[PDB]
Amino acid sequence: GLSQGVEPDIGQTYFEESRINQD
Repeated sequence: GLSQGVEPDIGQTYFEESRINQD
């Protein structure tokens, strides 16, 4: 994994989940 998610992958992160934001 690469970012925050449901499914932990390697290291400490999960998926590269599509976290698009503004505010």
